[PDB]
Amino acid sequence: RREIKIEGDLVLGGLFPINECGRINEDRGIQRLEAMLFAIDEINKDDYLLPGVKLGVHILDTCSRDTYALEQSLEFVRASLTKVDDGSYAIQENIPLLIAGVIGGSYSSVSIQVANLLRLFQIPQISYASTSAKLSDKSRYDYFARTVPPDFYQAKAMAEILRFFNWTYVSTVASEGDYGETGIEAFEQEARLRNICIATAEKVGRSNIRKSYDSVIRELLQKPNARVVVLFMRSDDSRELIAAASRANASFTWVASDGWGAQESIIKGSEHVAYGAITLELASQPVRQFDRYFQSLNPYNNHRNPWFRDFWEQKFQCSLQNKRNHRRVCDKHLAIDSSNYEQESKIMFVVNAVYAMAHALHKMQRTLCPNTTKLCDAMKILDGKKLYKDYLLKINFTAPFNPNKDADSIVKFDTFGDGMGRYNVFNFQNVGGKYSYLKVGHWAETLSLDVNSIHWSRNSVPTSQCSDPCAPNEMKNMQPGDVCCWICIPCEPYE
Amino acid sequence: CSRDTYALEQSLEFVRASLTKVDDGSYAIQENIPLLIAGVIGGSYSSVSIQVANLLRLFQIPQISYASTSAKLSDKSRYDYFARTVPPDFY
Ligand SMILES: *[C@@H]1O[C@H](CO)[C@@H](O[C@@H]2O[C@H](CO)[C@@H](O)[C@H](O)[C@H]2NC(C)=O)[C@H](O)[C@H]1NC(C)=O
Repeated sequence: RREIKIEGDLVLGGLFPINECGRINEDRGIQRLEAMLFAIDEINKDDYLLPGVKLGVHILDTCSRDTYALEQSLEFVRASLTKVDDGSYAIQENIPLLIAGVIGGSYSSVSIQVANLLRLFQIPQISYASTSAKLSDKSRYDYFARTVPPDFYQAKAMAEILRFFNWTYVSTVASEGDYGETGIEAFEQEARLRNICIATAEKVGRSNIRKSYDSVIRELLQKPNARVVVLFMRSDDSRELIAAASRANASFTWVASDGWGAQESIIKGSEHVAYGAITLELASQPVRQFDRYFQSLNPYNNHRNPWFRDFWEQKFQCSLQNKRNHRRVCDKHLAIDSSNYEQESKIMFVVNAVYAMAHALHKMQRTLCPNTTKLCDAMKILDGKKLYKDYLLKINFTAPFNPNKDADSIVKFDTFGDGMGRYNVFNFQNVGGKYSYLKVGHWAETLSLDVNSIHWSRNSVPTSQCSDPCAPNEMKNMQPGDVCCWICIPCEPYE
Repeated sequence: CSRDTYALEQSLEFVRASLTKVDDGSYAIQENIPLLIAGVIGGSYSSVSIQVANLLRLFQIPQISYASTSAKLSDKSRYDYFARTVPPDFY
């Protein structure tokens, strides 16, 4: 098992989808991990926020799998269990560092398992990308918080997106799991609220053979009238479904979600099959300081990561001197600046999370041990319950880069420990052949799309809507075998 | 102690064996090695049974109550590995 363990006065837990158990995640995982460690270094180098407290880290692979993430969550937990616990001469083995607070994120299912295992140890947990509405509940997940808004706000944004184009008749597909099911249920409720019908609902499983996805594709083609499919999937399932839909001679205008996000590697090599896609993302503002820090990184100056070598040899497809015969050997001048490095949108969220935790600790330090800037007897024992309930949940500090224009500088949690609901909408339009996303609008509660800048798939507004609003006042509506939508029959003038 | 927190600590005492094997002394590290529990009989007060069931769910260790009649434990979602020879409370 590969880990990161940097010791200090206090240590934060690190949960990321570094691997996909499979292959290394290139954007979601490693950029977020580097950002977290960068913020940790900034904390351990500054002088106004925990100056005398050196903040360490313990970061572990999740593989986007419940059982595996649970095993490294148990690795986090071992520290509190070993406290009550001998040896003939000296028994060290591994010394599990006492985690002050776990910055645990990635998908919703992993975060829910981590919250379940950490609630029993009253260890605070801050997420950065998990957005399931289930985690808003405090009955089972009281000690869970996150700087991202819950799922049902995103579902409401999706329903508004649908009703802006009058897409009354749409299909939808979600990933079989807690996140996909919960979010798609919320979005379907919003759709029935806005009188926006649905065609089909399909589930593919968090991990499945390439038999479910093509069946879902055939189901989506079983209703040609519905040119719009609402996709609410996790990132890996989105990748698999896009690959499957490209396998068949098919295309659509995919209404995507946060799991799709502004991700490029998900659609890698498959621009056409998802060209008119509409994707929502939790709006943010990237950090230039992290940009320069991350670009300054090299495998020679980065021994802090067990994966950075494999990350480099995957992203650039060139092997180091380890083998030198698989594909190629990296030149000595390889870099990141001009290369295809678009830092993930959800980086600053990650960073904010850590700082929130840091500030909480700072406030707790200013309360438990205000006489000195030390981890004295009052503070050397972590009061996770009190830390979470009195410092974490109530944290009101300006954004780390309020010098940059940010009306939403205040990181203010709701009563349930969630962030502001403020989203960006993207379409995968063409710019230069190797085209990418760019912002087509923003949303707080009222849409701000721009139809002109959409540049749709079939060079035209998708008319995924079914026949017409039947207007029974002049022609009544009937559903012979078409339960979804209606067909009009001109009512008699004498009836 | 008919308490959630104290029974939770002894539940940890149950649990602080699984993480031991996966975890190197100078000569030996063995004072009182806890044993992995094939199955836990834990019951009486409902809150205690719920907390112990939450802890055991993460370890697929079956837990059988003997008196906790709470219908909340009837929920097999978060109390999957739970069982009880006592009927639920709605009766
Ligand atoms: C969605 O449907 C509504 C009405 O059902 C459209 O609203 C009208 O559209 C006509 C042209 O089709 C305009 O002349 C009117 O100004 C609109 N009136 C009202 C009260 O809305 C709406 O345009 C449709 N949205 C899109 C993108 O086509």
